[PDB]
Amino acid sequence: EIRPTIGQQMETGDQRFGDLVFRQLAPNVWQHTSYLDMPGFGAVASNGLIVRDGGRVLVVDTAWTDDQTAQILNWIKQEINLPVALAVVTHAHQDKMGGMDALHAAGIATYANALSNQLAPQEGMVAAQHSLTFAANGWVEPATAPNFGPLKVFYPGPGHTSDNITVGIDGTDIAFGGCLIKDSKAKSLGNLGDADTEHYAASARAFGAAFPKASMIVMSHSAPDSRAAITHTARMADKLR
Ligand SMILES: CCOC(=O)[C@]1(CS)N[C@H](C(=O)O)C(C)(C)S1
Ligand SMILES: [Zn+2]
Ligand SMILES: [Zn+2]
Repeated sequence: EIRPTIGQQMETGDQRFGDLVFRQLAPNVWQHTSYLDMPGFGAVASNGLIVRDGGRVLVVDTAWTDDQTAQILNWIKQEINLPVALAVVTHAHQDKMGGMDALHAAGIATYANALSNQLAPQEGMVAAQHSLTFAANGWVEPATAPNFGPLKVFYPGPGHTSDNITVGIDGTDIAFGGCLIKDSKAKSLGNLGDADTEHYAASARAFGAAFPKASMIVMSHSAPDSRAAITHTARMADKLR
């Protein structure tokens, strides 16, 4: 069993598939979890989402590597058996974009914040094929999110990184905060090296206000939590200013 140093442990209802873990959150929504070993530190988990929308599947975030991301696609083939229409990635760090080549090799259309695509080369990432842009209130410009179906993309402002984006799943109680939101038991906001400490708290609060009725908050490095994760994150970030 994989017992990560960062991220949730394995729980009943989880399915191991290769070195990845999959957990159903709702009839048409699953969380994907992949792991990276950090020397002297142990395993670090990263979570993303898989959404069944009619006759197609939509993915939020890659795994850490191409090989792990290919296994996401294999799991989808086995357990859902519908084509993957698109993937959205939520910022230009390895846990979210490290597997872009596996998606492109498979012919899957990929989307990221334009700024994420602009930063990807510097971050050692392969840029997505398409760029999302955002209104002043943070909501995606819909022409840049073609056929996103239930994925409702929101840019909350700079926080974890300047490019971080978030995704609500329409028709469910689920919203995905990515690496911006930490669970309510977190002791810190983690590594702040790329973070905007001035704007982080407001960005976290903006995420909460954008998806006011989501009751299950999914995040990159913790198990799903209640809305308290948002407020606790924002109050930790208040201390950075
Ligand atoms: C290059 C590996 O690092 C990463 O890709 C992340 C991106 S969020 N960095 C975080 C950090 O260093 O705190 C993390 C929680 C370990 S995962
Ligand atoms: Zn990150
Ligand atoms: Zn992360």
